Amino acid sequence: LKTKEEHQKEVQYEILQKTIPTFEPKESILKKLEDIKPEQVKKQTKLFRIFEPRQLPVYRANGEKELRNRWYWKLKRDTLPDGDYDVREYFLNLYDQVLTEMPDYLLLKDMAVENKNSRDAGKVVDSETAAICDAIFQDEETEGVVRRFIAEMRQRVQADRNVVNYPSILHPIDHAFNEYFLQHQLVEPLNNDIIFNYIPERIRNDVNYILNMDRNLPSTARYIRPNLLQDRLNLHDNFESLWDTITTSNYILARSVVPDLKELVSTEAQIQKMSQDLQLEALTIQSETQFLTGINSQAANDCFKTLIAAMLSQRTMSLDFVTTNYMSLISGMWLLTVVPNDMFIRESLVACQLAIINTIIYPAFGMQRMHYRNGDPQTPFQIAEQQIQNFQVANWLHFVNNNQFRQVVIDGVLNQVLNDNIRNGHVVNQLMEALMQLSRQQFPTMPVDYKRSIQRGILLLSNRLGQLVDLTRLLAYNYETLMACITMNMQHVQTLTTEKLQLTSVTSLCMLIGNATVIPSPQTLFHYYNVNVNFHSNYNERINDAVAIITAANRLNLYQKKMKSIVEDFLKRLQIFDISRVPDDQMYRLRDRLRLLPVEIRRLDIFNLILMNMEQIERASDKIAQGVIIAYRDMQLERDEMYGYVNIARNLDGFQQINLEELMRTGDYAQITNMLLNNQPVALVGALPFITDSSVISLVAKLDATVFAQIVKLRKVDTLKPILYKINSDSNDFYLVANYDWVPTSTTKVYKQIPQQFDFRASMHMLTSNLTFTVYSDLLAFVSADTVEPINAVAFDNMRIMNEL
Amino acid sequence: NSRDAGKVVDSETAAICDAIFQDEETEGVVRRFIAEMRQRVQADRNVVN
Amino acid sequence: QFDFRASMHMLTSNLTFTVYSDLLAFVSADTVEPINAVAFDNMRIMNEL
Repeated sequence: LKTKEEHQKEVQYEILQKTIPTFEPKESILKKLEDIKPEQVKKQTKLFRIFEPRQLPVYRANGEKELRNRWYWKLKRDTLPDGDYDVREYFLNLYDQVLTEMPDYLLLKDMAVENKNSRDAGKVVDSETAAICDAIFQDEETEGVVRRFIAEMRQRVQADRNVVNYPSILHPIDHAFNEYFLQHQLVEPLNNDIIFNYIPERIRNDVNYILNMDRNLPSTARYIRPNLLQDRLNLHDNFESLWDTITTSNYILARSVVPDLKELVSTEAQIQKMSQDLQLEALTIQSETQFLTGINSQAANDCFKTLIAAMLSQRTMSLDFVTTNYMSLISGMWLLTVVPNDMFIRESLVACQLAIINTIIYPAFGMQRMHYRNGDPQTPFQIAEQQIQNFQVANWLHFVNNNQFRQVVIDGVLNQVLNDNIRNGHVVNQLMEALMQLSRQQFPTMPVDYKRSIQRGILLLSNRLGQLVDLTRLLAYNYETLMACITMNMQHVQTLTTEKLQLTSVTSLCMLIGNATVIPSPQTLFHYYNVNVNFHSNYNERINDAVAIITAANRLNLYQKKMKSIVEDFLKRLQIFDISRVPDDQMYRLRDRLRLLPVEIRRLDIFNLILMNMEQIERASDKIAQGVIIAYRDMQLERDEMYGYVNIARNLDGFQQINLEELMRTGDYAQITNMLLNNQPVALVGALPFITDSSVISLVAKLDATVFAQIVKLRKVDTLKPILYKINSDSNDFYLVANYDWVPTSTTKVYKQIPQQFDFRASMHMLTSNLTFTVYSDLLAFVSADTVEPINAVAFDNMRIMNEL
Repeated sequence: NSRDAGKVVDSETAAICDAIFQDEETEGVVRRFIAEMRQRVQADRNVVN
Repeated sequence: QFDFRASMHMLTSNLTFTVYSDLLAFVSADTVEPINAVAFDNMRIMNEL
């Protein structure tokens, strides 16, 4: 029947597991935490430039080409898209690019090309900075006050005060961009008082671990501080499936750190003695050879690691036992008096507390069997704490009812700490007195054969007093000295899946321990710290990057952008989750809580520096124009200095504006067809391309007004391309404008701008940075740590742990 | 064809949304109504519309 | 007739369930040692010699 009950059991446990985002090989997560690199230091090799100077031909008032050319600020890489939604999506891809290009520290001495025109030794700050300077000197059009200056300009390096300034030639948009990487550094000075503070206070004030600093740090040593603040997304109150991963992933790491026991009692001498005191053959017992199956040397090290690592990461822990086997139930009395009661799941704490009372305690004192109802607020150790009439047993039942974790805030973080009576090991001196008097009780109805074997199974634990006080002084010290290096917050809720603890193998710990104390090694204790800081600083550097995109997509008015794709990329870079098992209920709570957080200070001043200049980069591009204006009347072409005769628009004043972005979303073409079927003046607003046709006969034939009929025939607006007349001297058929008596006119014109000229006095400035840094990555490679000899290891009081020697 | 990338509830519902949008005789009031057709997800109480 | 703006409806339901077909696969029961098996009166059954 067991193949039918188990394949029905294992098909319901699979439905729950497909909503938990942990990995199905459990021990695979340990590689995924120990490989998280802290950060990347980024030194910029070259300056950040958007604009560049160029030469463009300049024409006269009438169409004659002039010899002297002028320097304009036309930008490089003018690959701007088409349409106002595709333009505002391009600037998000610029802001997402600058955040990875942004340096933490920017030195300036290693980026300096010499100025080949200076009288003395002159140096400029980039290769492009020297490239503009030699183009201005040899060109004769510049004033002599500019030509004498670029030879007389000179840097000032000071190696004593560790500063240096260098000249530059930059656009004002790049000047505001390069200053922000240069004024707001990330590096902070480092000395021996910071490494002595980066170590935790509970290990620095410990007696066993001696900590000395044996390396000299220079005066110019900098470091980057880890961002360790608590979780602004409270992932433990309503995310009942996303917290089970973080609790599992912090439990597998803490099993690889806690040391394994050494020098145990020999397992062939204990079982051969334990089988003599119980006398299992003479009883009426079905499981004769099954009482002593779990006593092992490989299963005592498991319940020492399971009991600590499910206590450092607040992981629930069920019980697995057989209520027939009373020896695995007496060793369940020690588990409850030490491990706090809120750790176990309630249905497995009640099922263990009921089996202890209804088999061992209440048959001893001669009371009735405890009728217990499962829908009760009182655990069975709280009901029999009053109905029992002893004092040794009614005082042990009062401690096990009232041991939990007492929350306290040490050095910034909250951590669940045990009470003072368990860390002292003194409680087992009370459990010995509650278990010795229960061994003298006559079991007034039990058969004499079964009573005499449950009185000698008790005296196998009451006679082990000196080496069981010496256990819980060590079990509460390994947890206490590993809790010091916990950077994340130690919150406590009930998880969904539980790590099963077997009470058969807790029996293998209480009577196989010896007088050999083990403490965590200082190289182990400094590695469990550096994994926890590298994961907690990575958890706060993805929240700040997922908020700064979700917010910046909402300021730019980007509809049809799936915000769920950003949360899946936030959960992916947190290297312990997978995405294919997260429920869709908790992906819309994670988007609800990520919008309410404020954006980080250094990721906001970059976005405010783009949104202020988003219209200056869009208008300065070629191959794009910000709308066409139809007039349906004659208007003369104004003359320009870089296009000759041109139809440009300086403002959309007086004319009714129709947004071509909104006209594409809705599809309502009832107005713009009615404006075009009649002859009514209108102004289309958008980001359109254009064709630049210099033909004079293309103006007499009036080819400008014929391109708008495609809007009426077919409902698409993407195929709009107005013409832009550029009548120069180089355009043939120019003799009509010169010789004949007529002014050039066009029905429509186009909205466009003229690029900013090159002024020398506003394009140069001096950039001031430092001379030499040294950025160190890890800090606990300077502290050289050694432990004391393990025999002389002392607890929080100076009496030593494991004092049976 | 919506203002933002929404989700209608059936494949037959989206088939008679595209059949009226791509006609040449559908008036602009109905063609403006299909663009304003998206879903609303609430995560406090787990309901969608 | 078919009018588009008056024939739509805003259908609603939950986001996520997780249904379970067998409930007694979650609990796991065992029995107290059969010498100490207790009848409706609190003395045991089969106690005599």
